[PDB]
Amino acid sequence: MEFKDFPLKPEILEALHGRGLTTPTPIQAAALPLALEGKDLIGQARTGTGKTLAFALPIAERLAPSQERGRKPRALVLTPTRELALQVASELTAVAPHLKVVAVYGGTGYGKQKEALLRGADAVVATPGRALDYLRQGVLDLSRVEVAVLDEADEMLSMGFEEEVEALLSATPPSRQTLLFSATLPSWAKRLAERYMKNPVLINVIKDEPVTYEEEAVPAPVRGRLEVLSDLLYVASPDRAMVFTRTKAETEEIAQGLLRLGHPAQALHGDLSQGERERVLGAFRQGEVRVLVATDVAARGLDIPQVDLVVHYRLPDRAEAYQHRSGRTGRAGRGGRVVLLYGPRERRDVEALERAVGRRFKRVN
Ligand SMILES: Nc1ncnc2c1ncn2[C@@H]1O[C@H](COP(=O)(O)O)[C@@H](O)[C@H]1O
Ligand code: NA
Ligand code: NA
Repeated sequence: MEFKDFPLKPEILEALHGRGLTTPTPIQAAALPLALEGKDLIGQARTGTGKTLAFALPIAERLAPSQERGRKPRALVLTPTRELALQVASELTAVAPHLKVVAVYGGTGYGKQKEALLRGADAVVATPGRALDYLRQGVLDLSRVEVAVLDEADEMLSMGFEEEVEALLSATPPSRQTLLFSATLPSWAKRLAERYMKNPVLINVIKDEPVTYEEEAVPAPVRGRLEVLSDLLYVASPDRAMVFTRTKAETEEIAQGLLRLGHPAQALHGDLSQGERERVLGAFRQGEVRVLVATDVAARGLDIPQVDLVVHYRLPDRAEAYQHRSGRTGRAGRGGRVVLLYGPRERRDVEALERAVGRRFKRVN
């Protein structure tokens, strides 16, 4: 079905078509029928899936225009970062020209956002900390919210916003539509689905997502590869990074090496107990650990957070392994980056990978 085939108001369709948007992405095609009818859903998606429009369109269609001075918002979208709040606010503004969208975030003054809220708003796109400040001030009123969106729930959890998110949702009416989007579903997300949502349908598009990350094949010697990795990590300065290697022993050697060189790194391998694995992934999610060095076996699962950089320390054996590793990159609206380290010997190994993947990697020449 094209967008014109969905039940959308004439102005909304015209806005889509003006931007050359005609055909829903998979998450949009699956979510729209439920979302347009005000039902709750969990959208398990990563990068470049079009999840923003999957909630912006229902907000646009469900909310009628209002010119009431000082009006309270009827939609709340919560995002983990200022960067994402700005991108989402921008998209919602273009999808719904009839709604006043207000972006709310910290790092700046309180004055301009306060004035905008007081003037009247239809939708608020906010980081949870600043939204909560305005709520307690009495500036942001959420009693008329009809749609609440949690965009990247697992990352809000990682930024320490869990209690803020729950407070904000509790300030909205219980008849609200709730839409939750997240790459992973940790315990806190499942608690939300249970206590803050109404039997949401889960739609998981992980297996049908476009490649959004930058890929670079980097020639690197076997000897002293650790220093090469460490310098790359300092230069790139990712908030979270995952480094893949072949064996358990390697994950230990590398994690310990990176720790010695100043990186908060930990090994993730198959011989850890569930306690050990839970603590590692928990520390990773929380930011206490920022580099995870893992084997392919240990990284299988839904409990692994998205990262900003994936490094292939050894080459993957197969295209399947390459994609499983590399798909972990990209969070918070950013496409992320993948680096394949390869030695003097492995040129054809890389070419075979490219052939199998059906995609050429950028050569650092
Ligand atoms: N139906 C669509 N057709 C083509 N591109 C889209 C569509 N929906 C969203 N996009 C774009 O896909 C990118 C990824 O969106 P998101 O996954 O929401 O960050 C953004 O640049 C969107 O503008
Ligand atoms: Na239509
Ligand atoms: Na992607």
